[PDB]
Amino acid sequence: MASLSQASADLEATLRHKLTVMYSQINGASRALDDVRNRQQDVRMTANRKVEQLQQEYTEMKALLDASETTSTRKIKEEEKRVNSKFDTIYQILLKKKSEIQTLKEEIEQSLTKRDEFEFLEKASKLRGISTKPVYIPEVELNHKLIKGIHQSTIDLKNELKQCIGRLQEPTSLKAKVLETFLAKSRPELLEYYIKVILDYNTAHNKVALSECYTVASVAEMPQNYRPHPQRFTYCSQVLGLHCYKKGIHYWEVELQKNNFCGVGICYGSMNRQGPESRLGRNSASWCVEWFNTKISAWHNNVEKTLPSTKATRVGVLLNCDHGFVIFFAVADKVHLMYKFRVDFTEALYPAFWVFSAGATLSICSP
Amino acid sequence: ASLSQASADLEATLRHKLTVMYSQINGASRALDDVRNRQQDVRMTANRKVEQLQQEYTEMKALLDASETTSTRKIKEEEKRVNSKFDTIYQILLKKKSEIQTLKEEIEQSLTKRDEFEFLEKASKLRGISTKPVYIPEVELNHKLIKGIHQSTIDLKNELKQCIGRLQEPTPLKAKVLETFLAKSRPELLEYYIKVILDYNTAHNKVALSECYTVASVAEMPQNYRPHPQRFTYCSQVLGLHCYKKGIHYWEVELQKNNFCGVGICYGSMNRQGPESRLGRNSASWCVEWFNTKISAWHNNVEKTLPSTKATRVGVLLNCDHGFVIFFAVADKVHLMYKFRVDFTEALYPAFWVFSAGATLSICSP
Repeated sequence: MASLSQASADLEATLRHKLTVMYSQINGASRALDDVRNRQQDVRMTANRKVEQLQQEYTEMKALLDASETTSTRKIKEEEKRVNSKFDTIYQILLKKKSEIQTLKEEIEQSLTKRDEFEFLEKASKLRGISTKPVYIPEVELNHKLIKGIHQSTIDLKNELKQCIGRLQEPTSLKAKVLETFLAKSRPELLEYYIKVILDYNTAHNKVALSECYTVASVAEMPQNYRPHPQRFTYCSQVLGLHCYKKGIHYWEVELQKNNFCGVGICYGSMNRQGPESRLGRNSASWCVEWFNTKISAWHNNVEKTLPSTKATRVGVLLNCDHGFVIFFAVADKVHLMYKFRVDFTEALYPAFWVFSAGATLSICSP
Repeated sequence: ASLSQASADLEATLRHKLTVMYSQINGASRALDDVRNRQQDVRMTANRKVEQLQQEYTEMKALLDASETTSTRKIKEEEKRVNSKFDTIYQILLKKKSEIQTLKEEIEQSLTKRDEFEFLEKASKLRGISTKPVYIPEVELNHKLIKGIHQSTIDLKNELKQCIGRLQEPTPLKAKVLETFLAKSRPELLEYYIKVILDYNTAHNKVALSECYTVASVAEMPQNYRPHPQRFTYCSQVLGLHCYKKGIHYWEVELQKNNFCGVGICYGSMNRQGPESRLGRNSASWCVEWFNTKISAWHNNVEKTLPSTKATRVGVLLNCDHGFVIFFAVADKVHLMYKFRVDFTEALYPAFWVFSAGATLSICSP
């Protein structure tokens, strides 16, 4: 209700005020980007420290077996040396008795040579009395019971160890023509335009649980208590994708377990996140398909198209920003058709997801 | 009363013994081989039972290499789980950055043309835009799981320690030289040492032999060795393996429970049977003897009742070159028990007697 230079100034002044805050927002993000990569290294070392902590503990056990291994071996070589040393003795005992009898042999063999003599009789009359006797070796048996007992205890230790290792591990003219082409395509042709959808933790409602590198959304039993945020849903149990699309062709698949109270779709970034109006299908900025008591319905702007119920529980969604259509498919083996929308879109679209029945779960597919 | 017939009656029965002695000697030669073969027989049985354990321990070593990698995989999975979520959240933050970077440039572009009237119009829509700062959610590493693996691995170490214990616990001028030798010290006497070996042929049925045949002791039951001419039948005696007729010799004997036992020397000719075989009671045996802890030197049924002594190691010295045998008492120093001055007729074997159920004679090898 005024002038030029003052309006130019009233703009310019409050305009750069936001620019100066955006610097500190962006540098506030840049710090958080660094904190994450630092925190990855922080964990990477904590892994190695707990691994090296086990590499010690296993080497302690490995050395304990090297003790017992030598300790049982010593025992066997002692029993070996005991017996083999007795043979080294008995060999010497026999050896003496041999050369003893070898002498009396030669004493007789020498005396026989001179049978010229009369005193052949005299020199051998004393030799009549000598009478040698044969050698003998006593009972030298190796202790089998002791050596079989060690082996048996060592066999027992192997199957005692096996027991305890288990106890560790066990516990329009062009536009319409292109639509028809895409409507008739097969699963491999649709998968050429794939993009890995990522869930956004900013967007997820308090009772929506996110997991598996933020690719699995499900119903929470308790409120998860995320931070308050403008982009977070306050009324309805909803969550959005990370990336939005205004140019090109896109496709993604979603697996829906316990298909009872859940829904998949697309949404403009402008859609309000708060109040009952934020609910998907009930405004001008959201197109989706939805299950309610296992009855399939396509929704947009408070309008219900009650569809035929289907077997499949993998929903493939295709989007064409170049021409202007979004298509919903049912996938079990083949590609069945659920519904389509013919729209020239105003702005970029984020993928959109809803889940309500305590059990339902939406998962991004990457085949 | 004839020559050639006596020469023949000798010659005939003489070579009969010679021909038997061949078969005796070849009968020994076989036994010499049997022993050395039986040593090898045991030596392989040792290695086979050792190699049998070397397998069994390596089986256990590999079992730990499995669990070691199996628990490590589990930790690296929990690492990758968390680090992959950061790789996501980095991309989530990255989008929110460039999102706000755009609206910055949209505003920075619009400021340049403040010449225009439509500076107001083109930035009136830009008034409403309001960016908000980033946030990182709770990404905490599962400590309970990693401490639990470590605790079970600590438990396995002390479970193993338990069972390694269960392996090992259940298996539990003549006159002038005499005087010189009489005055010698223990190191000088030990220069003429010879390791005495007991002879199993000689030992009486109630005399037990052990420790590579160097320890004689009283048997409780009759040991029932083979019958042999050289074995004692009456008295509890045993002799040495080697006999000595030339040179100087020495040996030490430890006598536990010195009550009814005795040490000495003996000629090979001594008869082993009957009461006469007893050591000290004939012309072929010299010895020292304990009877009710009273020391006596004996030879040919003659007693010299000596002074009782403290020591229980008897050192015996023999001099075949000159002709004397000496008995010493040894505890720390070398005390003298008795001597014999004899020009010996033939070679001497060391000789030993034990009778009190408990007494034990052991050869010392310092």
